[PDB]
Amino acid sequence: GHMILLKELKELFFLRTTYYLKKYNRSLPFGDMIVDRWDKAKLLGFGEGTSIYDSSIVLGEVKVGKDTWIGPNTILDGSGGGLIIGSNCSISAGVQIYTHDTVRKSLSGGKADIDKASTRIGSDCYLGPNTIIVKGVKIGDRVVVGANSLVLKDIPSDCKVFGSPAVIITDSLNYQ
Amino acid sequence: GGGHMILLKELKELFFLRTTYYLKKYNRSLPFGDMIVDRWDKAKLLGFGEGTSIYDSSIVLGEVKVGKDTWIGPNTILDGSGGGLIIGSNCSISAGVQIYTHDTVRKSLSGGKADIDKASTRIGSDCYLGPNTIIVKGVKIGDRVVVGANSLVLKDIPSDCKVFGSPAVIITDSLNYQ
Amino acid sequence: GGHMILLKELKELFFLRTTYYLKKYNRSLPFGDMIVDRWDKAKLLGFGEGTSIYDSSIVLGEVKVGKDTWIGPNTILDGSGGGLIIGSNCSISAGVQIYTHDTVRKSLSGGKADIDKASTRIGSDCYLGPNTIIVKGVKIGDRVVVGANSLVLKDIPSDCKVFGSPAVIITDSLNYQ
Repeated sequence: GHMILLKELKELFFLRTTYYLKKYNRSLPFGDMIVDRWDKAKLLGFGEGTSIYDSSIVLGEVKVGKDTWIGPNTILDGSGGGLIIGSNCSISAGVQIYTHDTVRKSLSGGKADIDKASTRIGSDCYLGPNTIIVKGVKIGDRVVVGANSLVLKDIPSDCKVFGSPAVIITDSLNYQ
Repeated sequence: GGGHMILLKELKELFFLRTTYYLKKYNRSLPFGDMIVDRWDKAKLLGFGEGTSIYDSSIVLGEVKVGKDTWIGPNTILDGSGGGLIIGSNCSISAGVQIYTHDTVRKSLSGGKADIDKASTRIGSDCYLGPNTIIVKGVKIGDRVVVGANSLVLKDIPSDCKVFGSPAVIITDSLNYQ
Repeated sequence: GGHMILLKELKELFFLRTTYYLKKYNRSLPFGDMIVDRWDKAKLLGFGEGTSIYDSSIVLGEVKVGKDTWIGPNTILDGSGGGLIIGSNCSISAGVQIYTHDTVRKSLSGGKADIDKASTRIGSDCYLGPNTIIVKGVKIGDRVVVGANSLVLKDIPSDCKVFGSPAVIITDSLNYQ
């Protein structure tokens, strides 16, 4: 009856895929056709209108505002002092936001502690695909962070940044 | 009674048995979803061409056409929601590759007031997109193109080119690879 | 019918397991990672004691991992092209992809060329930051820092810190030890 569960799961996958294509014009991972993104967000205590894919990892204390879109394959790590994210943010596919790292733990052969620092992002921000935000970063409001960036330092409001490591390119007023 | 306890136990047993089978038959260990979902059958169900495969972990939005013998890797995004995405035959769409026809920059930056911006995207045949390549909306990639890993492609790429970088630049031709 | 009942039970189990992880483990994980235990998975794959690996990781072919190594989510450990060896006390961050093959020629030749392969090795006490990509044939010594978003195309000696796409030696890693 593990053969039975497997067959029932393959059937359900087929049926959910068919449903999703016909009704929502998309095909998702199996996990994402069980989990509703808005119900998941609500269960995690996020603000109304916020949505989060099944494939996201949310660690520790994470607060998120209203109407924020948390994409697939994301990491929201508030384990090292908490992570706060505002309203109307785009947290694109693959974005990873941290409040700790294990560099010293590893390099020390297992001896050093994990290093921790809180991180914060304002409202009306766009974090592009595969952006990495390290511990301790404060991102102000209305910020654009381009795809593939690595943010190592605070970003003031109304800035657009880009690069690994990210640098301020211009202001974001043209997008507003 | 105790229904979800029984379901959890059977899921754990199934995971152990599927992992065992995949190790023995296919010398790999995959996410649980990828040991339920068959990559070729999934491609079939999405109407992709013969020989095409796609992992469970992929997201396919809107109108996406894919040719024959194309490999769509894990953790990928094939977003055809903003006027369609077309991909040719014999392409490597590596793990982590994200291909877009829309973005939500202005929508966010305007505090939720601006529309989503959209533009169709197209990729030819015999192309390699390396791990974690990001292709933005409006981009047209010709045939026989190499995009190196970690690239961000902001503009059209002619056939027979090799590109690299964030943003990506043409560094040479791809003839060495053909 | 029977599939609608399975769906409802899966939704219930998702809610229950999420509550469990939030309240006991202070986290919310993908559904797949709330079925598979990371240490038991690592044990099933033959990895050293103390090692863990997320459900979302793909492990291909022959792969050896030492003790107390953390293999993150959304990772690729590809030992299909002559094997991959990883030491002990390593952090293999989220998104890291480690290869021993590629399919560039196969695609660019229209499906005619063979897959190219080369073994890869990483020492002990190493850190690979988020989204690092390691290509085939690479050897990384002990006590190396690879910064986030790096692409590693060549061997890295012990006690180095590297960064970039492609990655270059920036300094030594002694300060982290």
